[PDB]
Amino acid sequence: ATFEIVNRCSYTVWAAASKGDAALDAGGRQLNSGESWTINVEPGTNGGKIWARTDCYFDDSGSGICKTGDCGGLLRCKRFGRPPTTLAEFSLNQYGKDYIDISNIKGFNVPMDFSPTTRGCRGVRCAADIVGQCPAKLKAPGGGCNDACTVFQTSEYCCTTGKCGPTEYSRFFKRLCPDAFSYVLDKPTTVTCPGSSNYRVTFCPT
Repeated sequence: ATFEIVNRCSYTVWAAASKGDAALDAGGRQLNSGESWTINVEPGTNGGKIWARTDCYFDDSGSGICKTGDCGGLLRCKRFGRPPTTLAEFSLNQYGKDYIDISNIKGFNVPMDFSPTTRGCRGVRCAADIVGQCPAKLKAPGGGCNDACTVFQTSEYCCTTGKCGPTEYSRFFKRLCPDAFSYVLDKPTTVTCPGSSNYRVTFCPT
């Protein structure tokens, strides 16, 4: 499957793509404002994520640091990134269907649209100014708006027992972005697309 990753933000982002134990495609790249990066993701990929990283410094070897979404100091991510990260999540060719969503479970850094470029399903977006409106206790110094599990590490926020409810913090994310997951047991906002669809992820869609 083809994903085109487009940076419409006015600032540089460093896109990342991983399935947690391996890179997808090259795993990461710098995107200046307006640049597009096209990746190929193997059919059958389960548990893939794409995200943006901000305020990164990398040396010639591709080693460095980012203020949001750092994936162990690497330009080319093999593992998932450090919160806060708005996430585009997908599982492809799962019994004939692809499943896509946007999640705020690991916080929010950059607004995002995640849409098919082929026919037969809808896209999803979270484009509100979550960073500007972020509750004081969830604001990340480096930038972004952390989820409450990251900040407080309680069973209730992290849904450790598999039983948890919405919280004042989850409802903040949900009010601003209803079509994104706000906590682990949120009513699913997953979209079902035809198997082998192609997609575009746009940072700063609006």
